[PDB]
Amino acid sequence: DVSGTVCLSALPPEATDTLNLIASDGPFPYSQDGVVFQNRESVLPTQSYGYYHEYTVITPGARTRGTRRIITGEATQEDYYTGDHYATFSLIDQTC
Amino acid sequence: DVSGTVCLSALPPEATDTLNLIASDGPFPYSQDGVVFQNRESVLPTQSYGYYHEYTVITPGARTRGTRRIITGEATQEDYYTGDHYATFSLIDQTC
Repeated sequence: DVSGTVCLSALPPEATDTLNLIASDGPFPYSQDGVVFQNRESVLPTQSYGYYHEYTVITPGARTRGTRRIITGEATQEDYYTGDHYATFSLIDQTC
Repeated sequence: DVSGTVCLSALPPEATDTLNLIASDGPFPYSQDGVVFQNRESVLPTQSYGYYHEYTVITPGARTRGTRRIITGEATQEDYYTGDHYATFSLIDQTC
């Protein structure tokens, strides 16, 4: 289940950076940006393989790619945020 | 992010000195000159560890290394100036 909706203004600033890159189709910072997200634990609605893609939300100060990501679906504005390495997800509302 | 591009002629003259030292591979005035810049805060573009190196830009009259630095990237002509101790950066244009 999606844990609720979250305003874009409420997320770390880097979430806005990632969304802008998704909009332009990069170029992206990490080679893993844009890979298919398999939704193995069925946290997000069940879809055919390939429906979902994942992108890094940079965490300043981290030594790795970290745990923050944006998962996109095929619907318009269907963008989900996870700050906990896919445990929980929120749908992003870009109007607030 | 990078703030914009600045002509070398518009920076303190000590920046010109540091670039000249970088071109000749020293010798450098400070032992910290040439160490890897980790870009821990992700202000500059994400790159592999060792892509960036830091060099002192002398501040006239200072007893310490001060706050001015040039950060080199591995790409041709990729050099960044900071006058505020890595808070903000501008790309150096050596052609003007």
